[PDB]
Amino acid sequence: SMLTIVQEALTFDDVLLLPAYSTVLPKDVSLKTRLTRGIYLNIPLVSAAMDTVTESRMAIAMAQNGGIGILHKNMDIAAQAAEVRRVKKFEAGYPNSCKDDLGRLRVGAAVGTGADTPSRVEALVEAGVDVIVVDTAHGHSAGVIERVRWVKQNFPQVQVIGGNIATGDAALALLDAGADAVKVGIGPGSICTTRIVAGIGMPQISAIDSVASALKDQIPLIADGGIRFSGDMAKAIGAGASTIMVGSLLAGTEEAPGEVEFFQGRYYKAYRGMGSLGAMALVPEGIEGRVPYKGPMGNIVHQMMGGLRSSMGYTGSAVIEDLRQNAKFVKITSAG
Amino acid sequence: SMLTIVQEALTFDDVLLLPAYSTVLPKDVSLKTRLTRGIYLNIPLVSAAMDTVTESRMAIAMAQNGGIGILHKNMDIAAQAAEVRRVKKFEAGYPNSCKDDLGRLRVGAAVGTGADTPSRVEALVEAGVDVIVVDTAHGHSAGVIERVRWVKQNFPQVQVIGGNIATGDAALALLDAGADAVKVGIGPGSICTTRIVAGIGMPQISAIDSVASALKDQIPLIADGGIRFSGDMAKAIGAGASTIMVGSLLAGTEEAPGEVEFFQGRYYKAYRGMGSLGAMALVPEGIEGRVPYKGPMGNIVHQMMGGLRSSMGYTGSAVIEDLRQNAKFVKITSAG
Amino acid sequence: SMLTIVQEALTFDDVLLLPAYSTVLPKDVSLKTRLTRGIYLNIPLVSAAMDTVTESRMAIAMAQNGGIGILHKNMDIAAQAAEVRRVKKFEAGYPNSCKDDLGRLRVGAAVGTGADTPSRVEALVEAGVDVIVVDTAHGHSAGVIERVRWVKQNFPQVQVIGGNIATGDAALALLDAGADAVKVGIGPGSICTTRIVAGIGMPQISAIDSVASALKDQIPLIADGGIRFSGDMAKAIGAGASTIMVGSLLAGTEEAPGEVEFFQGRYYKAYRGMGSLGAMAKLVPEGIEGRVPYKGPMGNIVHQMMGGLRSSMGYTGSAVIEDLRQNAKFVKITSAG
Amino acid sequence: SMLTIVQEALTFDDVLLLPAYSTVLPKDVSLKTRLTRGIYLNIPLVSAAMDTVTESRMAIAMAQNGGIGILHKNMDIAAQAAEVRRVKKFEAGSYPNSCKDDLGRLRVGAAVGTGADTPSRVEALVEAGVDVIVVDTAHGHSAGVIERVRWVKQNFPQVQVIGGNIATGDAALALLDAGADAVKVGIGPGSICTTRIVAGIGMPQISAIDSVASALKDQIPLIADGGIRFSGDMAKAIGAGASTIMVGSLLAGTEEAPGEVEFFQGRYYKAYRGMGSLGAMALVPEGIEGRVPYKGPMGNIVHQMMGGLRSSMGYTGSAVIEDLRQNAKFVKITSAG
Amino acid sequence: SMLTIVQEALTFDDVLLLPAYSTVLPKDVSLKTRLTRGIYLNIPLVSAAMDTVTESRMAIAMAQNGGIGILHKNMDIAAQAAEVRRVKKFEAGSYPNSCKDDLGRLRVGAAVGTGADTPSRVEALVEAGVDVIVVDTAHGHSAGVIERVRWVKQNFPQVQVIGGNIATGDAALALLDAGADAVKVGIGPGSICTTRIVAGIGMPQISAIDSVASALKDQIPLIADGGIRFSGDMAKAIGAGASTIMVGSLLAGTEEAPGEVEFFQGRYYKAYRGMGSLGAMAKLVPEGIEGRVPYKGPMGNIVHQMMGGLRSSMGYTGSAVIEDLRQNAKFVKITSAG
Ligand SMILES: C[C@H](Nc1ccc2ncc(CO)cc2c1)C(=O)Nc1ccc(Cl)c(N(C)C)c1
Ligand SMILES: C[C@H](Nc1ccc2ncc(CO)cc2c1)C(=O)Nc1ccc(Cl)c(N(C)C)c1
Ligand SMILES: C[C@H](Nc1ccc2ncc(CO)cc2c1)C(=O)Nc1ccc(Cl)c(N(C)C)c1
Ligand SMILES: C[C@H](Nc1ccc2ncc(CO)cc2c1)C(=O)Nc1ccc(Cl)c(N(C)C)c1
Ligand SMILES: C[C@H](Nc1ccc2ncc(CO)cc2c1)C(=O)Nc1ccc(Cl)c(N(C)C)c1
Ligand SMILES: O=c1[nH]cnc2c1ncn2[C@@H]1O[C@H](COP(=O)(O)O)[C@@H](O)[C@H]1O
Ligand SMILES: O=c1[nH]cnc2c1ncn2[C@@H]1O[C@H](COP(=O)(O)O)[C@@H](O)[C@H]1O
Ligand SMILES: O=c1[nH]cnc2c1ncn2[C@@H]1O[C@H](COP(=O)(O)O)[C@@H](O)[C@H]1O
Ligand SMILES: O=c1[nH]cnc2c1ncn2[C@@H]1O[C@H](COP(=O)(O)O)[C@@H](O)[C@H]1O
Ligand SMILES: O=c1[nH]cnc2c1ncn2[C@@H]1O[C@H](COP(=O)(O)O)[C@@H](O)[C@H]1O
Repeated sequence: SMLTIVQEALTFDDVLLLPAYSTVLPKDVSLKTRLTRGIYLNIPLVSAAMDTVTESRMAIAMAQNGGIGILHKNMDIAAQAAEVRRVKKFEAGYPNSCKDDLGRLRVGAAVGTGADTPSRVEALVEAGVDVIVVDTAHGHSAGVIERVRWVKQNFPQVQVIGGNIATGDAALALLDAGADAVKVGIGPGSICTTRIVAGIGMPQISAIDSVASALKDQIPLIADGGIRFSGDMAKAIGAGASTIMVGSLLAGTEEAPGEVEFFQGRYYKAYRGMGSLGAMALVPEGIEGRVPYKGPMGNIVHQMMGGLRSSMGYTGSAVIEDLRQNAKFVKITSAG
Repeated sequence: SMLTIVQEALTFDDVLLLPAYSTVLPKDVSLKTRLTRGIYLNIPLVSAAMDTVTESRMAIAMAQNGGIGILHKNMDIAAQAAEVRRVKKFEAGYPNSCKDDLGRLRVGAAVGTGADTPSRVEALVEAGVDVIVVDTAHGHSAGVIERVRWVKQNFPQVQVIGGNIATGDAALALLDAGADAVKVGIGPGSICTTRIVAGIGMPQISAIDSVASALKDQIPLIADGGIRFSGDMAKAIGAGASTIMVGSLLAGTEEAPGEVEFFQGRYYKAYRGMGSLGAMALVPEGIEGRVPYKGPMGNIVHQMMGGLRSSMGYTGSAVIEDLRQNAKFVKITSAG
Repeated sequence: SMLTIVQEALTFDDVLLLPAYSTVLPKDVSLKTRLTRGIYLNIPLVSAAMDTVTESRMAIAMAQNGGIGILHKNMDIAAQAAEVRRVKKFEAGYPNSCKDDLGRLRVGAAVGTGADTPSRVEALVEAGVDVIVVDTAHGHSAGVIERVRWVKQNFPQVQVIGGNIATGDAALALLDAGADAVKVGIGPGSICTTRIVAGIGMPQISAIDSVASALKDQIPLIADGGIRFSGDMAKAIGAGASTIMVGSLLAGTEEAPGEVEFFQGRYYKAYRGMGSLGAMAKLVPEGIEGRVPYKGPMGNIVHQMMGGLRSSMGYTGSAVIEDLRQNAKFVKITSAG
Repeated sequence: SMLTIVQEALTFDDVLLLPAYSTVLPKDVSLKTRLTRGIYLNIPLVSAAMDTVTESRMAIAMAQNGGIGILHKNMDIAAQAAEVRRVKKFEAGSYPNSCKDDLGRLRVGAAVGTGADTPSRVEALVEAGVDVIVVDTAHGHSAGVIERVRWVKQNFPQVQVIGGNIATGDAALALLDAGADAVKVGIGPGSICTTRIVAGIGMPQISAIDSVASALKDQIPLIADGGIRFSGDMAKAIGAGASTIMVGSLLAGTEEAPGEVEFFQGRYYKAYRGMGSLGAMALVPEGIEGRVPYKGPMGNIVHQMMGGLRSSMGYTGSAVIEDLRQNAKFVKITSAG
Repeated sequence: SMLTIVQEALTFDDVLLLPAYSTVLPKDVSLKTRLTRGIYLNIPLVSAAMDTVTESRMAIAMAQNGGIGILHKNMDIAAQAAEVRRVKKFEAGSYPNSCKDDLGRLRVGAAVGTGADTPSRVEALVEAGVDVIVVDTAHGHSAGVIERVRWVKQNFPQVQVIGGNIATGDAALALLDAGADAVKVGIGPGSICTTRIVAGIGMPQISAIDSVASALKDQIPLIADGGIRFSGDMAKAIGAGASTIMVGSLLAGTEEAPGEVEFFQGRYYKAYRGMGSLGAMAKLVPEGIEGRVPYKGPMGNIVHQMMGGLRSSMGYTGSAVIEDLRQNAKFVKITSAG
């Protein structure tokens, strides 16, 4: 009677996209989309700001495949600015490359809300960073809203992203602060334990829908966490996402940080949450594990974009915006 | 909210047929039905157009038991036309046999939308094929709609089927194109990975219902994919299907293509999706595996038809059309 | 849309009974109920008409504990009438015993719709059977409806049950035929494969509710099949059942037919569906053949199952079976609950 | 010490045959061998005398492929003699490797016990044209078996006689002395066998064959009965001293084997049970009752087994069965190997 | 090398009995044997002195089938003597194979320790009419057991005495010189036993029986105590040199065994625990586990299945009497593959 149930929230496995009239072949579809209101990517993939996913090596390949990588903040201001420079000064000895006005590969960097943030932001913009990601566990906070407002007023020459959020109210708050894009994701990550530890969360399909409906395409959103297959990406874009941030899928690849480990005859790479005991050294909100060796990241990216191309062919979507505006879904049961 | 949820789509496991007043015994029911608006079968079974399910041997046996087999297109025009001739020229040394006006066993053949289709269609009709199946992964496309219209206009002496579809709008499109029957099924196949790779699909009970409700019995529909038991067949017919296409159930049988393999003391036969890496040599949308040796196909067909007879006895359906028009269902939970 | 979905049907695991104001202790509740409009039992338990559950030995113990056993029809007319006689002529060398007007232990017998049915029915009534169970897989048939009408017209001195059913329309049909009780159950049995083979069924809580709502307490119903625990029995009675038929729970007990088998150090007894390949030896099987572990004397299982139903009546404030039947309140639970 | 350990007995998995100098290709080897001192087979395979393995159908297919079937005794004298006649009167509607008698009729064997109906059974089988009488019990080193084989040889010298089951050299000499034309070796190795657990009796098959063969000194052949899972076991058995191999498990589940195909959980199976199981007897049971997967025509399985044996003879440099029997060299392997 | 490896010790699963020439059918064999030098049983079966196996009910049933029951010591002197009286005063309201004394009363045995209450316990049990006193500890080759056995024989010559538990020939000779009428063999083979893990002490049962039997030279019989899972183990034990077999696990879970039936996860069970478990003791570290065995129903069924299997074994070896199997059995050693 007094319990407030806002809605029955839906995840990726709760829905399926419906096929519609199509005259487009998967090989002919355009994967071009917008990361912010000022930055466009050639593929809707964004590599996760994590110490086991993105560093300079991963950020180069992402951009080289038409996407973008967000360097993690679990490194000192000097280390992060040095990683930005490595991506910006990289020269090929890739026609679908994601580059700036000066023909340099695009890169992003993650920042907190704390005391070293003004020095961190200044050093990253100076190093030539394209986008600043003001990212915490709870983006619907004065700390994130006001830190986003600070970066837009003091550094208008750089694009700013606010995260993480899962409601329409949070999106309007960050829109008013001057965010160029919002990062959507509260509890969906594969290594995430936020739901068990805090009982806080919002299944990703309803999270994207809530944010996208409030924004009214004024700024794009990044669907962050919980992508296991190429089908999830199509559902995310269909629900309202402009891009998709992945961690698990890019972890274990050659380009990801960490050396290959030989455990029980097989090859693995470490994969851990940024809120895990190992990543922090608050009660932990993430796990530490090992993912199998996937080889060059290019293979995984091609296989994922291949699946999204087929989905766009099934929905009759020639461009990303066609899938975003015309997608029709069906709700499925546990049997389906 | 901006998210468009058309309906809560239902699969076979989501529903159960209700028993109704009955004066008919299972051994007395008529399994006679229509494959197309010109072809009638003695049983509602159709063998899948797959390189591990239907070739000349399987088509003969399907036709001998009162069903029909669709010859696969993973062979050259000359091989496919020779397979049509093998079934049409077959002479028994079977009172329920499915035969044409000339007393020859009935056969069907699958065609694509590619460049070799006019030469393939012409050679199959010349070889005496009863039905042409214009089938792709996405039948709600200009490619399938216009090819179905081409076959009907250029070869009116042959029956044409369009597939695969899962919506009422797709059915009306193929109906207006001149299809004699529609093939329903987007994502329910046992070897299918369309749902994981593309995030596209429609649970089979809701797919059949949507198609059947739009058609208004103007042309029949084949419920294609996802049949595991004889109960699924009864649910499919009750939902609106006239015939049922099966791959998994007929794979592993003596008549199915492929030699028996002796693995770990047991006997198996290969079973693979037509969108698998092995079948194509687009990102794969099917798996490759082994099914246990089932022996002569006749046994499996009799067990399946036996179960459908019991269901018609429970519903008080003397004829297939009684189950199609009078069936009443209940929705069941994950506990049921 | 043209698809006809009558309702979202519920099973035992879909619901939970709510506790209500209570002044009654579980040890003080009355388990007395009615099998038919003429037969009353001291406990709501009925043993299944199965060749691995009820024969003379099981019907005696069920009647001794307050219940009733239904003898199976997978035996000739002479064998079945002899089994009726064994129960009726049994003398103790049990205060809650279910007995007739002549002080003899009560017994039931299953009959089909086939050609031997008039000879079978006549021989069972002559042997002193209390209730005739006209039992097939599909009781909403002319075969069952007309046979129940034949038994009532030709043998009014005996009580008649019709089954199996799962809808209100089927219940009204058997009520108009003169059935004294209806047996509810289409697809909930533990050994049943009707749902996989025919795609036919009705989850038991919705089946009981549909039948009970149509009947309006004119004749009782036997909730037949799908009982795994004592909680299911309380849910069944709360949904509208007057009695409960069990097979799996009484299988494996000392009293059940079959000799104990020593497999891999443990002790088991056979348990099979009446539509299995082995039980039938035409129709495709609709039941499985298996082994249940040895449970020892049936008395232990009956006491545990009646103990659980007593606690439930204590939780609902139900002093008598009719209090649970008329006052029970439920909540629907998800797959998480 | 008082404990008498005769030897460390070896099974199939304890040994491996060594490859030796070879000039023979597997396709060129001769699989011809002797079943008895008077009967020769074209392949060293025998189908077990079991109610789920050999009846007339299996015996015809066995004979057609160059082997022989031993019809089971779990049927009356009239039915068993009718099964012998069915094999002897069989005419092809082509099998060049067919095992046939002097009159060009397919060869067949029949199992007999030591019971009271044995003289009537033996007389009726010889009259029906049986080629070999198998006096087979669980314990062939008994007065019952020894004297019955001696009775068959003295009263019916026109027929070949086999004695079994045995596992020692002393048992072989006893049966050789009574006039057996061949001995059957196997105490405890059967796949469905529980003799080892129930009686604590047994002898691993490689040591059982070796013990029997060493005592006989090729005077009469021996049949390696039980425990064959793969084509490699057959080569090890022949190398150890066997002239033929009896199989039950491998031929069970085939089209030709007795029993109808059963559809359990989507798959196809056939029954397979020990002759000392509760079901086969209706002594404490010494065998289990189970289901084997449907293998289709027996011909496929036989070709796979004879193919594997051909490769083995190619590896050993064995042109004829007798070359493998006399020249095979083995190595003992550990639990790691 | 300085490490002393006495032998490669063998268990039940390491050996198989060989079939030999036979003229006697399993239904015709004699299962009669001797428990002590003065007591004979009609079947070679003894129920274990455990609080979840043998109380008066199990002992009555054991004797009625021709065996004997050893009453446990995890009860006061008055209760144990009352259990002896219950078996001795039992009268049938038919069991032709019953194991009875000179006065036609069902035979019974009782377990005693080496503790301070032992003289009062022994005196009260003999007074109650006990047939055999079992001086049983975890280690029978101790001054405590040897001297207590010697005390019982000297002070109560009218009663039979058993000494246990032992696993060597030296131990057997020590108890033989003490005046034991029979020895109980079993160090570490118990199903609920953890002696091997806790102390690293043990001797596989086939070699334990062989070592004891070879030293004794049939002067006194031995009871194969512990590690019997099937009827085949019993035949191997007798063939190795045992006159009787003590079983705990096989008789636990039966109707006659102490404890009420428990309904866990739809099934019926009875408790079964080691006498050296935490629960049985309530300052030695535990040497046994506490568990549940499935409900087996009347003990008669289990006993008939075991004696049936042993009958077949004697019919395979050509053993008309127990002594034929004991003296003529031939074995083969098998590998992990066999
Ligand atoms: C330890 C935990 N770790 C992380 C780390 C990275 C994360 N990244 C994303 C998400 C979204 O599920 C959660 C995350 C939690 C974490 O930051 N908790 C956490 C919980 C509640 C609040 Cl209000 C805050 N504010 C930002 C101070 C932080
Ligand atoms: C590789 C995959 N393979 C298959 C093959 C056979 C199938 N057969 C049936 C179904 C039913 O979902 C799917 C199938 C997918 C496939 O064809 N994908 C696919 C995906 C989207 C589009 Cl728009 C198209 N159009 C026909 C060009 C094809
Ligand atoms: C083979 C099966 N076997 C059984 C046997 C006993 C049963 N007893 C109860 C139930 C309740 O689901 C089903 C049963 C099925 C069975 O009777 N099928 C069956 C199916 C449909 C109809 Cl219309 C009929 N009519 C009565 C002739 C019979
Ligand atoms: C019940 C058992 N069943 C079988 C049946 C077939 C067998 N066939 C082969 C083997 C060899 O392991 C054992 C078998 C046991 C069986 O015959 N026991 C059995 C045990 C010992 C003896 Cl002395 C005898 N004599 C012949 C009377 C019989
Ligand atoms: C706790 C343990 N419990 C038991 C109880 C009964 C047993 N019964 C048999 C066996 C055979 O290993 C071991 C047993 C251990 C036990 O008594 N240990 C134990 C260990 C070493 C010694 Cl020298 C002694 N002496 C008698 C004082 C006792
Ligand atoms: O420890 C953590 N707790 C919760 N979420 C985390 C943690 N570390 C990273 N994340 C989020 O999870 C995403 C990775 O999601 P995934 O692709 O499902 O592995 C990241 O991009 C973050 O938004
Ligand atoms: O690779 C594939 N991907 C998806 N669906 C497939 C593929 N190959 C065949 N199918 C469909 O799956 C059906 C077989 O369904 P099944 O009876 O559930 O095995 C075929 O008749 C096709 O409609
Ligand atoms: O083979 C069969 N198929 C379907 N239902 C069966 C079969 N045999 C018995 N039944 C039903 O299942 C009940 C037993 O239900 P249980 O208590 O869940 O084991 C019986 O009382 C019958 O109503
Ligand atoms: O119940 C039984 N107990 C023990 N051995 C058996 C039984 N029935 C048959 N056998 C033997 O086991 C053989 C079959 O061995 P398999 O090829 O390993 O299955 C038969 O030829 C018999 O010698
Ligand atoms: O806790 C214990 N530790 C070790 N052995 C025990 C314990 N309790 C009883 N035993 C022995 O184990 C035997 C039971 O053996 P079982 O038949 O294999 O269960 C008893 O007769 C004792 O000799």
